[PDB]
Amino acid sequence: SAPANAVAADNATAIALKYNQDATKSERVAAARPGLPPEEQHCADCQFMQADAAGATDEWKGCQLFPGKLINVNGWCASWTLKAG
Ligand code: SF4
Repeated sequence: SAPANAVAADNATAIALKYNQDATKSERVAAARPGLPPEEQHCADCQFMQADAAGATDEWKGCQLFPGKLINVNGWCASWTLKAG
């Protein structure tokens, strides 16, 4: 079951960010962002990802651009940025 504080596909911010719970279904390939091949981009290795957010699970983390909510560790958004930190 997905947390109640999970980002909905129909969420304004989600639509603006072009975020999708399942990265294999995102347009990450067409976006082609620097860092690594799109085929390998997902929330899991994103700079903005935070296993800080409360209620975070193994499949669900917090996201700096999504305060108060949780994203799918296997999701993706047009804002992806290779994790260094
Ligand atoms: S910015 Fe990163 S962690 Fe947040 S939703 Fe987009 S890809 Fe996932």
